[PDB]
Amino acid sequence: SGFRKMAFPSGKVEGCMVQVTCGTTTLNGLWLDDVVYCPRHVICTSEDMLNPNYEDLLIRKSNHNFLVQAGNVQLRVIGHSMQNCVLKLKVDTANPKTPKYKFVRIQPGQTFSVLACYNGSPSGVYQCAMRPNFTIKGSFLNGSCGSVGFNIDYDCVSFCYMHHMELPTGVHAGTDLAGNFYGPFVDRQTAQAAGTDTTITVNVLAWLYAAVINGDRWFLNRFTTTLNDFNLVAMKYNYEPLTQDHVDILGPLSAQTGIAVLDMCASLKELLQNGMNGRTILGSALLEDEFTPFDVVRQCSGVTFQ
Amino acid sequence: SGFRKMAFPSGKVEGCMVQVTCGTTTLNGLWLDDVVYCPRHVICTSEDMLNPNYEDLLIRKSNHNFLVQAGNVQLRVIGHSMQNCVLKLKVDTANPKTPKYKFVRIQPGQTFSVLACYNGSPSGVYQCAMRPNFTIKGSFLNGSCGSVGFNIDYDCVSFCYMHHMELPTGVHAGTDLAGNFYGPFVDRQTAQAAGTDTTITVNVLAWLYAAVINGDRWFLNRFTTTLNDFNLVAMKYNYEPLTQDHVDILGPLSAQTGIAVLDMCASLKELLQNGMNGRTILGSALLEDEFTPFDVVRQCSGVTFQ
Ligand SMILES: *[C@H](O)[C@H](C[C@@H]1CCNC1=O)NC(=O)[C@H](CC1CC1)NC(=O)[C@@H](NC(=O)OCc1ccccc1)C(C)C
Ligand SMILES: *[C@H](O)[C@H](C[C@@H]1CCNC1=O)NC(=O)[C@H](CC1CC1)NC(=O)[C@@H](NC(=O)OCc1ccccc1)C(C)C
Repeated sequence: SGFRKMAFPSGKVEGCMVQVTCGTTTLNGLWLDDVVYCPRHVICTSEDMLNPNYEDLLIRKSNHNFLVQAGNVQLRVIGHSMQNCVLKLKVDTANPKTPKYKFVRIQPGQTFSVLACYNGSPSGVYQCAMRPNFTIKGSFLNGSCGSVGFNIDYDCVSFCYMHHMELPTGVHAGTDLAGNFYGPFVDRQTAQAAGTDTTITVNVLAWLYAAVINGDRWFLNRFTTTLNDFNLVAMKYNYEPLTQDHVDILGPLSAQTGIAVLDMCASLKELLQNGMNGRTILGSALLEDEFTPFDVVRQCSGVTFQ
Repeated sequence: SGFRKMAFPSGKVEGCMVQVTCGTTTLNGLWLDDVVYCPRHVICTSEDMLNPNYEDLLIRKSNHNFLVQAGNVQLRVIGHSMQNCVLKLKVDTANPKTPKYKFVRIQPGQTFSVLACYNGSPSGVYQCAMRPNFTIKGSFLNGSCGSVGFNIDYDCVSFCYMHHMELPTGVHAGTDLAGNFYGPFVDRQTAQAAGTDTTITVNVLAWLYAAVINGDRWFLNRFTTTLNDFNLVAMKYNYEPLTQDHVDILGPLSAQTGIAVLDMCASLKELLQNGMNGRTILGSALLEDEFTPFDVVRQCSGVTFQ
């Protein structure tokens, strides 16, 4: 028992991190087969930054303008190309540590692990969610761009995130591995705002089930509700709407605890309306929303990875 | 910016995890050089559990009674011995993935990453602290014993924890890698209690500095205090005493933020005495106590590992 913000083991991803340096700029790259993926703004100088044209900046570049370093080994860049906001540096050496992977694009509400890196070296790993406003609440300093987010499926690393930028509420924006930003953000040093966030309701309910599974029951209740009356409460408290597929996805947790989804909704309603009365759930005095239903089942059933 | 419970990258630890099976019992082992370290209660059967004598149980055993599996490769056990609550299984193959490592015994308040494993396969990674009562608030299921806790320091893995058991408040007890438990606990299926826990004051203060560094300032105040008057407040609220060594350890954070340690204590005072008034700090509605001062500097300065 117990419930922790648990990341995926990071070893298959650590073997893919390299350092990419162009001019006066260093960041991280992801080296899969004979391609290094990294944020295209590596080609940017500090004055290019306010409104760059990357197409013009890239055609100005030669393969030798890119220092790609895999620890204390320099990879020779033998080609390059830009796909949306990511650079793809073809190198003459395929990564012998390449795991089974794919590139996936995740949905808001979905979670992933981030392997925060600087100079191609892993600094730490932590669990994130794609917020409904397509930001993530990460921990990223200068140098961290090109660090990636990922999930694992038995042996397969699903890369879903590459870090690009920090917005002024201290939240973070990035792309999938095809270079397309999550949300309306662009890789420009121009004023941009995240927009109002909402709480991921299906994740809160999943975390309440996690709580019951670990014997934390003080919040439940006799009552039930309908999907419609619950969702009218979600409106008031800036919770995202609960769908039937959300209900359907909570079924397994519902079946293991014997608490109907709509009963858990009734408990969430009373928590929303009255607060927690100085109590905690799973060690938090806030309703936690970056655990998906799968996160809860994985952690409470001990799914492993090879 | 931002602040997350960050674990160390788990790659070098994943390369040492194996499965150990003796009789009807499977748990995890740690394979370093030609030795596999695991909980000695692997030699236990469902009736030995209650009051076991491990030195009779081990002399009963032969090398062939131990199935050590490193993925889909069985290691031959060529010798065995018991060091306190750990078995050392001598095998004929040295782990080629052995990192630079060292066995450390940590102090309460210190943090570490846990790589939770089942059947020798990693399930996830998360950050824990050694509580003042020598338990850890982990996330562990049956099968998880032998999973290890660690820190990384440049290239060197400092192993500090191996998991052994769960106590009935849902908290966990284990040993260092020399087999000595943290705390008064014994590897027997008999009634044991964790004892009253306290809050790690120095870590709360360090986390408050993390908050300031990340622009979260609402809790600060005009006031200061003395180490003695503060400690009378810590007394009431079940906070550990704050030492001058603790103040000295917080100096760098004090230096970077410009907030004297005793000024932060005055803020912590007043948070203790009034609560947070419906506000959050670094995304929590509780005062968080498993970030050490080093954790804060590492995460807020981007220290990496090779
Ligand atoms: C790459 O390592 C770095 C990561 C940042 C630095 C600190 N934490 C991070 O996550 N990324 C950048 O420096 C990017 C480069 C631009 C993406 C091309 N820039 C930023 O993250 C800046 N943010 C920014 O310009 O946001 C838009 C904005 C909003 C309001 C006012 C001005 C600009 C950072 C450095 C502020
Ligand atoms: C090893 O895989 C396993 C890990 C446990 C199982 C579930 N969560 C965990 O962390 N450890 C055990 O099964 C150990 C074996 C004994 C150490 C030899 N036993 C336990 O963890 C049990 N705990 C226990 O007996 O605590 C003492 C106690 C307290 C009160 C009443 C009776 C006993 C678990 C299974 C309850």
